[PDB]
Amino acid sequence: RFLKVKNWETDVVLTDTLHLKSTLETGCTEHICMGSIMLPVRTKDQLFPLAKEFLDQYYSSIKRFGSKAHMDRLEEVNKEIESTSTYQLKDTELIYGAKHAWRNASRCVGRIQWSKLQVFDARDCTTAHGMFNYICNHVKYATNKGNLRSAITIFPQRTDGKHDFRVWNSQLIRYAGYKQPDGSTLGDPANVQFTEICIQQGWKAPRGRFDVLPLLLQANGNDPELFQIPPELVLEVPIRHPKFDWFKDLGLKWYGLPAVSNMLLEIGGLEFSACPFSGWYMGTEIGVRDYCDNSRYNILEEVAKKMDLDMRKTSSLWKDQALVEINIAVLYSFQSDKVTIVDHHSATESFIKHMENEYRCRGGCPADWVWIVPPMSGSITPVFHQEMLNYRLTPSFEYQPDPWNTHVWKG
Amino acid sequence: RFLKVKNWETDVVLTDTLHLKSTLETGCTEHICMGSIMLPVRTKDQLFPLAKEFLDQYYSSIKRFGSKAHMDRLEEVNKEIESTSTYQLKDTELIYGAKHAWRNASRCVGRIQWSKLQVFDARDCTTAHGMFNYICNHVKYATNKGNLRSAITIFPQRTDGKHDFRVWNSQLIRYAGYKQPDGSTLGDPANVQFTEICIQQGWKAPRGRFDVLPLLLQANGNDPELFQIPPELVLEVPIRHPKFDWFKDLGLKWYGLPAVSNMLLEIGGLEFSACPFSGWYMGTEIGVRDYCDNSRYNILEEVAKKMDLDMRKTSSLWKDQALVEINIAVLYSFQSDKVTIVDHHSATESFIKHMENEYRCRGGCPADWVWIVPPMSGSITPVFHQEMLNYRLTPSFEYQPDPWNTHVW
Ligand code: HEM
Ligand code: HEM
Ligand SMILES: Cc1cc(N)nc(C[C@@H]2CNC[C@@H]2OCCNC[C@H](F)c2cccc(F)c2)c1
Ligand SMILES: Cc1cc(N)nc(C[C@@H]2CNC[C@@H]2OCCNC[C@H](F)c2cccc(F)c2)c1
Ligand SMILES: C[C@H](O)[C@H](O)[C@H]1CNc2nc(N)[nH]c(=O)c2N1
Ligand SMILES: C[C@H](O)[C@H](O)[C@H]1CNc2nc(N)[nH]c(=O)c2N1
Ligand SMILES: [Zn+2]
Repeated sequence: RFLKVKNWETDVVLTDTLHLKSTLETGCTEHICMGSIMLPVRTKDQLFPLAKEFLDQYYSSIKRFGSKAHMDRLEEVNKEIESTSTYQLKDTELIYGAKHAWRNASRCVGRIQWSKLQVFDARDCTTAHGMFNYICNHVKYATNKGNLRSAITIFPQRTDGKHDFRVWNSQLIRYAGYKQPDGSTLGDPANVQFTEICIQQGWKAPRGRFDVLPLLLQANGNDPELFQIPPELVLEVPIRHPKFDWFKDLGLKWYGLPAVSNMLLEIGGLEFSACPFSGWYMGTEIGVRDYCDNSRYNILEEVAKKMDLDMRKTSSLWKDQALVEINIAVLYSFQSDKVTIVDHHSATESFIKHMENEYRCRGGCPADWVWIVPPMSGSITPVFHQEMLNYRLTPSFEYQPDPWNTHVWKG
Repeated sequence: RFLKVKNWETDVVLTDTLHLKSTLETGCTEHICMGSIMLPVRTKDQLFPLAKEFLDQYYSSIKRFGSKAHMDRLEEVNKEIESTSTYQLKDTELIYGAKHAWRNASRCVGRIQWSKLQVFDARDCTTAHGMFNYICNHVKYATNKGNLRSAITIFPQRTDGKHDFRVWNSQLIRYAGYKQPDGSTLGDPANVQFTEICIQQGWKAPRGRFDVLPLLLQANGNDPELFQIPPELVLEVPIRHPKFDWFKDLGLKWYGLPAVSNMLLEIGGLEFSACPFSGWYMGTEIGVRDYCDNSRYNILEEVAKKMDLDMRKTSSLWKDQALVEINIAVLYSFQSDKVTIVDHHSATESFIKHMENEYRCRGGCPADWVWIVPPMSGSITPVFHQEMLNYRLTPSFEYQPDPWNTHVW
């Protein structure tokens, strides 16, 4: 079965055969589409098929499919599963798996970079202190003094689901948020609940607008532990504007390293519940979402006041004017400090080229249009005009619920 | 089977039950989502269930479900289908049907308006000249000297499908497009093909940049014929900027009346293949899409240059800057000439209100996020943060392929 996608700007038509390798469900049925819904313990029985499917993919990719090395590895895994109920990935397999999970991540606009990913194998980690050290090294390697390098650090897999490794932080680097008694928030309203957990865990909060949060790390199903990332490891960029000199006096800054730490990595049926990963920012992430979302730093009004825009009617497009200036500022600031960043025009153009390459060499590229299209200037980016098929390949990254809702506190 | 939608900005969660009445298929499966794909006669016994499903929802709406008068109409329609192979809607049923097709239109951000729709019943029409008359009357009514009113004009229903009424134009009012010896395109590059079909049929093109196209109208499955809309019925707006004096020098204008004319209206299993409808513009349609799309008028480069912005690197956001100014100019010009227009902020805020009314009054509101989120400044509009469920309810508007592909002459 063949599915076609058209680009409405170019009239380029692509053929997808890769969707035929899709296993998991989308959330959609032929009666309902859930494309804009954000969120639409395994047996040996379910595990060997999954291991086999993975090892089969790995071995075809190295062109060893059917080899003796191939057949011996199947049998080896087969026997490990029957005897220990699970199995361990070889290093080569883990690397290929982590890369492919990124490749398969349909909400990620940055995937042209997928084959360049530094994998750190932290499967020998046993404690939170060990996790802390591993994550420091990741941040230092990835930051590279502003010349950012993609990386992922992989902690031990789920066993009985009672001994999970987890990073409680949703990103390794983020700013505290403090709900004030007057109902206003200080710092990042997205992080209020987590900040409150940190405090109750004994964090001494500075109570400023940009306090870097402490890591909260769970090893082996244990209660999580607080660690402060060394400040000298946390690269930050004060935000200023090339034309407007009052921009700097808004007091804004952001961290250079976007590092997702709450996702679950699945390779060959195995589940890595702690697999923090990082690349670099696309500017709209900070300038549109982090700064201008109403429920985030929400700076639109203050920027527009300073700009003396006509604010009495939405139809002056004052919000849109201030939005563009803030985004110019973010890109200018990162560039001036030599911290890696990509603008949304460049990133989407690169994604379209990646997407076409993948169709030619792989028979497809699952993509989620809802997330790929930047949150400003959508239709002046080529991804707006590009039809996409969204489906699920493994290896994969999955959202998992925040651990404070699930953790069995040991005390 | 009962589904929740969350707004991530506000935390308001709504429960959808309306989807369990959905009938048509989406294109999505459990394995593949086609949410971003633009494009994902009836026999006697196909038509009766369709009529019944409609008449049931109609009688329920006027709170006479299961009433003597309900059962009597179901009977009358049954008799009429068995004997005539189709049936005729009562005026009341047609009006309700059309308002509901709009209400069910999951791609449409302006549905807060769905109940205020003037329906022109053109089912007595029989020639193309008649179609032209009807359409000028629609154009003049809806335009209302710039105080726009929503309207639809419904021509006769499909029969054996060898006698369709069709408006060949995709919209009642649009601009011609011609390829040049130089190789670029003059006017709207999206209408090049249609403009060639008009000249083929005898239109003498002014051969300018903003030439209102003629109507090509098809009555009763006949070869289509050409008519010019009276120039004085086409309200156009010169585009200027409130601060950039040079903007007017681009020589840009756009028409005030957006009027879609290639859709198929399906009510109670009957198919109205010529049903032009019109409301009023959200500014982004013109300013973002019509003017800035690369394969449309594609004017970004020229505006950016007149603004003296840094066009050397994508990261200066020159495109983004120019885009906003173009959209300020559309909105300002329409407002100055007192022609109804809505900005994307106000439109999307009204739609959130509409969603909330529909969830509580009707149990849901089908909505296609990919179309509903404006093509600029997406996440500063409230619809970006609103989860939506997309499903197909009937009565409905459905896209039709361009008829020059169908028709034989
Ligand atoms: C190297 C530069 C990269 C860029 C510019 C980039 C860009 C992005 C952006 C803009 C998003 C949407 C983010 C959001 O809106 O919250 C995203 C999502 C995502 N990316 Fe990337 N990405 C990069 C690297 C990576 C890496 C290194 C990985 C994994 C190894 C990754 C995996 C993911 C996943 C799993 C998502 C979905 C996240 C979620 O569901 O919350 N990306 N990417
Ligand atoms: C009253 C002012 C109205 C506003 C502001 C409005 C707004 C819009 C917008 C922005 C779109 C997306 C159009 C595009 O991107 O091409 C749209 C689509 C649509 N609307 Fe409306 N609308 C209005 C009136 C109407 C009326 C009166 C009807 C039917 C009687 C209607 C039915 C539809 C349908 C069927 C679509 C999808 C069309 C397609 O598939 O091309 N709308 N609406
Ligand atoms: C509910 C829910 C589900 C889901 N899958 N995900 C979320 C995180 C949201 C997505 N939108 C904001 C926030 O996630 C913010 C973090 N995203 C950073 C991005 F993925 C990125 C960029 C560059 C490099 C890199 F490694 C990573 C929430
Ligand atoms: C391939 C295809 C499928 C489909 N359903 N539709 C199309 C028309 C495209 C969609 N997007 C731009 C263009 O259609 C432009 C016409 N849109 C006008 C809009 F619906 C509107 C606004 C305000 C009032 C009103 F009555 C109508 C093409
Ligand atoms: C409801 C909707 O799915 C939600 O707001 C999505 C829309 N698109 C997005 N796109 C990206 N990249 N990141 C997001 O958080 C979201 N949020
Ligand atoms: C491929 C994608 O579906 C296509 O470009 C859509 C995206 N969203 C849209 N949204 C609206 N309102 N109108 C459109 O024409 C489109 N085009
Ligand atoms: Zn879908």
